[PDB]
This record gives sequence, structure tokens and C-alpha cells, in this order.
Amino acid sequence: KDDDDKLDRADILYNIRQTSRPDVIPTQRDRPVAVSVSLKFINILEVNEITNEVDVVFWQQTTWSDRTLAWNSSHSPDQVSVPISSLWVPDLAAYNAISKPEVLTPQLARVVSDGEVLYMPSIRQRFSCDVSGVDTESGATCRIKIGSWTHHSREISVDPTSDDSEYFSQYSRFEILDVTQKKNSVTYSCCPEAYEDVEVSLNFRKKGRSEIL
Amino acid sequence: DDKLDRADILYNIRQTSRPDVIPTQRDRPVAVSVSLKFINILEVNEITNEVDVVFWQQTTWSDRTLAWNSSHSPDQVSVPISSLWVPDLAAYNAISKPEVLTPQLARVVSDGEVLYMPSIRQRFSCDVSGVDTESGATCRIKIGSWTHHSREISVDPTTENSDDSEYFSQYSRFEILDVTQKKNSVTYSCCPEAYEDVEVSLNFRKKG
Amino acid sequence: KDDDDKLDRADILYNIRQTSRPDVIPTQRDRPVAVSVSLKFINILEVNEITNEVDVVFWQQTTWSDRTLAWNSSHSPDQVSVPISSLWVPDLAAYNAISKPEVLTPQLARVVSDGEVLYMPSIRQRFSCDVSGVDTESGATCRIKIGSWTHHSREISVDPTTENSDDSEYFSQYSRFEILDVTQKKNSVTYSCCPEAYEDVEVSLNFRKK
Amino acid sequence: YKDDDDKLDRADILYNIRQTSRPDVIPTQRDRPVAVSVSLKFINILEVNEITNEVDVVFWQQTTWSDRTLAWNSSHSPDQVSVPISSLWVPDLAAYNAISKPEVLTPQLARVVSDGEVLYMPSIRQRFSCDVSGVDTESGATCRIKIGSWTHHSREISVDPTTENSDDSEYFSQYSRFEILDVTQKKNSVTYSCCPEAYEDVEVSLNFRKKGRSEIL
Amino acid sequence: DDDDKLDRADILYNIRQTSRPDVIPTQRDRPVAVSVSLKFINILEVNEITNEVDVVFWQQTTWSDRTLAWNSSHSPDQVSVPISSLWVPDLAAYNAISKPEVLTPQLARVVSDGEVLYMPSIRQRFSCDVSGVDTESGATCRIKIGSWTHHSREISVDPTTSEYFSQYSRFEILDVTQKKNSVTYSCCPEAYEDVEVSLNFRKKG
Ligand SMILES: C(=C1/CCCN=C1c1cccnc1)/c1cc[nH]c1
Ligand SMILES: C(=C1/CCCN=C1c1cccnc1)/c1cc[nH]c1
Ligand SMILES: C(=C1/CCCN=C1c1cccnc1)/c1cc[nH]c1
Ligand SMILES: C(=C1/CCCN=C1c1cccnc1)/c1cc[nH]c1
Ligand SMILES: C(=C1/CCCN=C1c1cccnc1)/c1cc[nH]c1
Repeated sequence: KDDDDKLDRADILYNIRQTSRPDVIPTQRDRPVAVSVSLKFINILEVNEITNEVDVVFWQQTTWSDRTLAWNSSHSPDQVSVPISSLWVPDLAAYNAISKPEVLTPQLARVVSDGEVLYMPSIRQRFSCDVSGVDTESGATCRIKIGSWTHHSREISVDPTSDDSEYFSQYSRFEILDVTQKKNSVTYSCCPEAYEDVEVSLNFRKKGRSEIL
Repeated sequence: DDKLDRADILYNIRQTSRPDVIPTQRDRPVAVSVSLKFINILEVNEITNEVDVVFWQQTTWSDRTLAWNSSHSPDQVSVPISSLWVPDLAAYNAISKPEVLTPQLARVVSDGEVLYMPSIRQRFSCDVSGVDTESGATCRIKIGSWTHHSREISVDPTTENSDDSEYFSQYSRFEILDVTQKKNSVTYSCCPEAYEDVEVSLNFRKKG
Repeated sequence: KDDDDKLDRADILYNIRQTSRPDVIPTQRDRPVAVSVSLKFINILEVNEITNEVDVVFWQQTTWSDRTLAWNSSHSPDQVSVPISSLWVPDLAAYNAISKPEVLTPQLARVVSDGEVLYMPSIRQRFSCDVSGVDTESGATCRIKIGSWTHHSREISVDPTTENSDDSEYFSQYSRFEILDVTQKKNSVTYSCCPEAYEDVEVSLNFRKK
Repeated sequence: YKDDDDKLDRADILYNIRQTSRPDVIPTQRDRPVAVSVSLKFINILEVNEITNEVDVVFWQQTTWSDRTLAWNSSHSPDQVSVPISSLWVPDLAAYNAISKPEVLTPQLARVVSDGEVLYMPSIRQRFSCDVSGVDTESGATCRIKIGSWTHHSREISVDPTTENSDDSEYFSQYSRFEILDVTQKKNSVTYSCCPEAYEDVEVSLNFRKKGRSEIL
Repeated sequence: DDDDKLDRADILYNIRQTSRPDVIPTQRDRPVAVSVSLKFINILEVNEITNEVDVVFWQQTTWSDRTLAWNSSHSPDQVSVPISSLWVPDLAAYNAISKPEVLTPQLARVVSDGEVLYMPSIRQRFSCDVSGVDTESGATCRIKIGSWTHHSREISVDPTTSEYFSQYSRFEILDVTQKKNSVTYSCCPEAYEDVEVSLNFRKKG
């Protein structure tokens, strides 16, 4: 009932900008920042079986908490939209991306009165992954690994939260069999740091395939 | 055309404008009217079900806090959109960034109405089958606020049906049979919020 | 003889930045701002007769006046270069452009002591226009329509030049195409919905494949 | 390590770095050149054009140097923080044979270590003019990439390799059309007969080949 | 003294206090003398159908601004400076058909005597006669570089009075000339001083 009180929203934005530290990780209770990531695939635009590359569009549902941003919403809006330039956002990258992430949507996040932040850009991006079997019944399984680029596991944990039937375009030349998203840890022989990431396994295949029976 | 009046109006708008806060008046959602006027259909890819199009995105809404008495001053001024709140519209089936081809200025009217109408080039995933037939193809584009649900913003059409004869290029390979624009509400199973959108059905065919 | 007086130039630039209102149309008295636009074609890069599209490069000579910027040049520079971010510039758009105007050149304008402003970017841009006849002796005639995007005729008037040429001084000798004629006609656009009229110049590019 | 998640500590370190940092001045200590270490970890080879002698590749550019004025005592505070590169001096590296801008695929953050070490490792997609002859043979092609400071000569910046040899097995995509045989990185000093200054660069030699070189037809 | 950091910071501070990035550094009420020399690095994406060519070149650009000079008897002789802190000539390739792609860090060198050197590596496309590219006589590209907005009374742009070209280009250079040229248009009285660069090349073989 108080959502549409403009002055209240303006004051909330003011409060957020006073407290927000866009360049500092919001670690609370001496624990790493728990970042949840879930990709909702919207389309598969191009796949190349020779080069093992895919071109896809997905909604990157990204959530985390910063309780320093919280406010009492007993008589004020429960949520507001905030430009991400005013907020800290996780420095996520896909390890096997071969193009820049192209953000297709307005760069606004939602901040909830309990301090939860939700940012969900629609991203088009190209990846190097296993496209073998895309023209078969069992299809291909393209794996995409996403994690913090510069923050190791003691600082940020990136965690997962389907056939994406609610999201995936019915007009794609491909169809999604299954999308699994699992916790994964990465370490390199040179160095002690581990990186937490989510491994997204996209199992898909070409629609209306012609087979030899 | 009184320059000092215009400068003062712009000053006033910038003193009052809150570019990041939705202009909810009373305790109601912001009513955003959107109407796409198609100008060109550049490419139609039957292999991939994709279209590349150019359209004017006629967008209007009110912010009465911007209003002024224009009895003896200009009725409207042009304002850079960076000085204004503008709705965070996005097309759900866009597969490229909206490319704005025109100067990023809005008109503000002395009654507080704002008109923003970018020319946009953008690619979409949609049903392209039938494009070379009498019935044509019907490509549906859903547009709405990306982050504001129905209690905060309503996105509504103006003209429900039009052949865009005043807008669409006579030199295109294609012709417009009908552009239908209707209110549409989207909810996802995961969450309670609804998003109020305009569903734009672009029915077009290859000229022959 | 005072053009290269550096302190003079710095002071002129200072004065312009004190006076200039980059977001307000420089209307003088009770009249629209008169804007002249002349396209000088450098090249025609690609033409598609099936889709009726062209890819061109041109110098967009744009002139207007803001008398509030004028100064007494009797013992100072006649002109200076000014970043366009410091100036009001006409919000011109090509109504049949199908790509963003790509500016190839430094974004500087000239301001003359009498208040004339000249901005002439080199632009690469694609258009939807009539390419029919490009392979004939008479060639194709592609019309490019340019006017203010948000200012109607009471606020900005776009006045065509009286020039008639094949742009021999500008156009690449090595283009696959040849320009037969480039002309401009004043035109006014109105839509049935609304009373406002928008002034434009229609630039007619008559060209053919060599 | 126990203090890594102390948020106020991190904010204060960032403030300190921003008070001390001179983003446009080389961090010369004593009167010695800034020692810049560079190591390219190749991830993908996207395109190899045998007609034109061009390659399009993705690599992680591991770049390290020291600015001891940024150091702090981390006995009871975070050992490292992430910092936007706009707040830091970064070496003005360029590849002499690049034919496209470096496209940075990742967030533009560096790590600053409490001893003053800085680590910046962007993933970069870039195109190069190099020798691709032999890519379809057993011995492969060897594409050499020369990287150095664009405007600082050897008295001001030295650009040196880290690891001499590797097949990048931990980094290179197993799904590429190509496979890496060896990546060698050597110091190289370049002077032009016109002028006296020398530029101290790294020559990166990427020896790679197409998989499945024996085809039917 | 070159690697004295505080000295370098102070020089940068001094340059920024005196630099007027938007005002031409005309001295003695004479035009700014800008010297330009292109070093060709590569010839790429040559299209014989469309008569277009990509070139990569280092654009060696020098001029002086004596107000930037300092006494370097006990301090650095030279420093690197972001070009945003300096006036730089507004050079353009008048005839180019693509945006210049600057491939290198946008830093200039400032010498203690006030000399400035800026040398971007640039990739850019041009309209050229490519018809003879596979013949002994070859193809020709003409590139005209000058100030975009400053005429000859304000800026003079003159040519400076195998080490660089890629050994892996498909093409080889037959000749390069870089000549003083003054460009005037029938419509208007101003002349623009430019360097006319003629690049003659052919496919190897
Ligand atoms: C660096 C990694 C691995 C995980 C991805 N990000 C980073 C990173 C770390 C720090 C700064 N920038 C990027 C690395 C892996 C081996 N040696 C260095
Ligand atoms: C999010 C949606 C759906 C409507 C489009 N915008 C949003 C959105 C909402 C909030 C922030 N950014 C985008 C969503 C989440 C689960 N399911 C859909
Ligand atoms: C708007 C037009 C037509 C001329 C082009 N610019 C505008 C415009 C006007 C105002 C703001 N932004 C663009 C329009 C509206 C209905 N019919 C045409
Ligand atoms: C310039 C060189 C050497 C190659 C690398 N960088 C530079 C450089 C030097 C200074 C500023 N910007 C670039 C040069 C000049 C004549 N010959 C070579
Ligand atoms: C203008 C030229 C020719 C040389 C290139 N720059 C300019 C210029 C001059 C002023 C501002 N912006 C560009 C010109 C040529 C014929 N009529 C006008």
C-alpha cells in the first residue's frame, strides 16, 4: 500500500546511496558473500559443431544480501529499483566465454527492505563448449562455468539455487532437454586460492531432427 | 521561442526531476503508453526465425511535478533524457541491444506530460513462417518495464490496430498487413509479481 | 593577423563557455533557429537493389547562428575551434537512416566572431531509399530526409542549400559508383495525429554503377 | 587470512590505496625501471586464416608489478583487496603485431597485495598478424606475439617473462579445433635505427596445430 | 634522474597546471607546426570488388608547446602523459571510409624542451584503386591527413624530414611518398595544410 509513495522511494534511494559501498565486497559476520546465480536460457541462436562454439541468450538471475542496505518497511515501500552503478555487484565472469557479455536490458537491480539485492540482466554471449551430439536424440551438453573473477572462495561463494520451459523461446531452432546447475570449485597448480563457481550444464538438441532409422 | 523562458523551464525541470525514482502520482502505478511505429524491416531470417527491424517507440507518461504555468511562456521544451526519469522498457524476445538511432531528447509539456520517441534498430527471435504468403508472418514482440511490476508501472497501448501507412518505408521488400498492440500481463510460476506489458503483433509479408 | 594570439583564443573559449547554453535552442527574438545542412558525399560503399539500402560516407556541413556568442574581433581572432560538448547543436536526424550515424572525425565545431557556428562531421551511415535504376544510364535517386528530431517548425527551420553538383571535390575517384547529381529541396512533414510540422531537407542523391 | 572478510578493513585499505595511488605516474622505486612481468595463458584459438596470416585468440594476460607505496601491514587485516584499474597505475602494454583492439572480456579489477604487489589478469580477445604456416602439420605453426610498453623505454619499464615454457594444459580449452604444443616467452630488446631508446619487450611464441590433420580428402 | 618518481609526479602536475587542452599552442603569433610521418605496419582486408583496403600504421606526430618546458638539469628528461591532459592536433584522414581504430595506449611523450610526441597505431579503411593489385605495377592508396578544423593560418601539417612493415602481410610495398599538400575547396577561402601519403603496393609473388 506504500509502494507508490514517491517521496518514500526517493528517501529509500537516498538512504541506499548513503550506505552503499559499490567497490567493497559486502562481507557480513566474517563470512564470504554468498552469491546465488541461476541462468534462465531464453534462446540458442547459433551453434557450430566444427568449432565447438555456441551463441546464447539467458537471464542471469543474481542475488545476494547486504543488510547494511535494509530499512524498516512497516510504512514504506518494500522494494525499489536502483541503478547498479550505485551498488556493489559481484564481479562474475564465464571462464569459457569467447565474446563480451552483451547486456540487453536496463542496468537496474531491485533492492528489498531486508537487504536482498536482485540483479537479472538479459545477456547474449558466445562460449567455447562441447557441441558434439547436437543433432542426436540425446543432444549436446554445453557446460558454462561462472564465478567471481577476482575474489577467491574465502571472499565470495558463487552458488546455484529444469528444462526452462517457462523461459525458452518456442521459436528457437533448438530445444532444451535439461539444465543442471551445480557447485564447483576451481584451483590452479600455481596458487593456493580456490574459486567457487557454478557449473551450468545445458543439454540441448536441434529441433525436428532427421535420422536414419 | 523566448530563450530565457526556455532556459528557466529547463532549470525548473532539473531542480524538480528525480531521474532514478518512478513518478508515481497519488498512490497509483505510473501509466506508460507505448506504441511502436514500424519504419523498416531490414532482414528476415527464415533459417533462424529472426527479424531485424527499425521502429519509432512512441512513449508517453505524466509527471505532474514537472508542470508549469504556460500562460505567457513556452508550451513545451526539449530535455536530454539524462535529466529525466524514463521507463526502463525492454523487449522480452530481443536478441540484440536496442540501438538508438536518434538524439536522446524528450519533450516535456507544461502540463507535465513527457514524450520520448527514439528510433530503435533491434533484432528479435519470433515466428517468421508465412512471410512469403498472403497471410504473412506474424512476429510477436512483448515490451514492458524490466524491473517494475504492475503495482509500480502499467505499460499500455494507444492504437490497437494500424497498417503504419504514415510511417513504414515504401522501399522495403516487405509490407505491413497489420500491427496489433494489446495489453498483456505476465506472471512467472516462481513469484507473485505480475508485469504489465504491451504485446506487439507485427503481421507482414514480402511484397509480390 | 590576431588569429594566433593564444591568450586571446583562450579568453574567447572562456567567454563562449560562460555564455553558451548547450541544452537550450538559441532562438533570437521571436524566430525559429535557422539551420543549414549540406551533405558532401565522400563515398558510396555498398548498394543493394533488392533490399533498397545504401551505405555511404559524407561530410555533413551544418551551420546556424547564436548571436550571444559573438564578440568584437577588431583586435582578436576571427574564429576558434570549440568542442561540441560546450555548444548547443541541432538535434538533426535522418528520418530514413537504418544505422547509427558513425562519426569519423574530431568532434569540434568552429565558432565565428559574428556568432555563426559550423559543425561538419564526416559520417558513415546506412539508409533505406530507392536504389531502383542504379544499373541504368539515368541511375538511381536515393533521397535522404534530414530534420530536427524534437523541434517543430516554430522552433527550428531547416533550410536547403541552392547548390547543385556531383561532389567532384569530395567524392572518391575509386568508388564503384558515380554521382550524377546531388540536390536539396525544403520539405515539411506533418502527421495526421498532430498539429506540429517538422521541417526537413530532402537530399536527392542521383548516382549509378560505373 | 582470518581478517579477509573484515569489511571496514577492506574499505579502509581501498581508501588508503586511493589516497596514495598516482594512476598516471610510473611507480619507479629507487632509481630503477618498473619490472613488469607478463605471462599469456592461452584459452581459445577462435580463427586461423591461412590466406591472410591472421589469428583470433583469447588469452588471460597475467600482469604483475610492484608499487611498494601501496603496501600495508596485514598482520591483522586483509592480505589482498580487489581494486578498479582506474584507481591504479597500470603498464601501457601493447602488442606490436596486434591488428585489433584488445577486447577485455572480464571485470576490470586488479588485486593489490599487502606487500605492494599488483596483479591484473584480464581475459582478452584479440587478433594478430603472425606466421600461421604449418598449422595443419605435425610440427604446427608458431605465431609470435611481441608485447611491450608503448611509451616507456627500457630505463623506465622492463617487460619480462615469468615462465619460459608450457603447453597451457591447465588453461587451454579441450574443445578447441586446435591444440597447443608449446608456449615460450622470451625477453626481447628492440631498438630502431632512427633513435637511441630501447624498448624491453616479451616475445610470446605460440606453437599450435589443428586437431585431426589427416582427413578423407 | 629519470626514475625519480616524485620528480615525475611534479612534472605531470606542472604540465597539467599550464596545459590548455582545448587551445592551440600558437607561439609568437605563428601557426602550430605539426610534423607527421606514417610508418606502415600492414595492409589487410584488400577487396578488389569494392576497391577498399585496410591499413595499419603508426602515426608519428610531433609539435612543440614551449609553455610545457622545464629545467631538467636535475630531473627527468621526458615523461608520459595521457593525451586528455594535453592539447593534441585534431588530425583526421579526410578521405577515410571507417572510424580510425586506435590500437595503442593513448599516451604522449612530453620532452623537457616542450616537444610532444604522440604516435598511435591506427587501423583504418580507405577507398583505393585495387584493380592492379595482382600486377607488377600494383595498387595505390592515397591518404590525406590534416587538421579537421584548423586552417593553414592556425596549423601547418608537414611531413617529417622495412623496419616496421609486417613480414607476414599478403602484400609488399613498392613505394611510399609523404608530401606537403595544401587543400582548398572552390566554395571557401580557407586552405588546409595536409600530408598526402601515397601508398603503392602489390600482392607478393
Ligand atoms: C587467476 C585467476 C584464476 C581464476 C580466474 N580469475 C583469476 C584472477 C585472479 C586474480 C585477478 N584476476 C583474475 C589465476 C589463475 C592462475 N593464476 C592466476
Ligand atoms: C524477473 C523478471 C521477469 C520479468 C522481466 N524482468 C524481471 C526482473 C525482475 C527484477 C529485476 N530484473 C528483472 C524474474 C525472476 C524470476 N522470474 C522472472
Ligand atoms: C513524433 C515525431 C515526428 C517527427 C520526428 N520526430 C518526432 C518526435 C516528436 C517529439 C519527440 N521525439 C520525436 C511523432 C509523434 C506522432 N507522430 C510523429
Ligand atoms: C616510437 C616507438 C617505438 C615503438 C613503440 N612505441 C614507440 C613510441 C614512443 C613514444 C610514444 N609513443 C610510442 C617510435 C618513434 C620512431 N620510431 C619508433
Ligand atoms: C570543411 C573542411 C574541409 C577540410 C576538412 N575539414 C573541414 C572543416 C572545416 C571546419 C569545420 N569542420 C571541418 C569544408 C570544406 C568545404 N566546405 C567546408
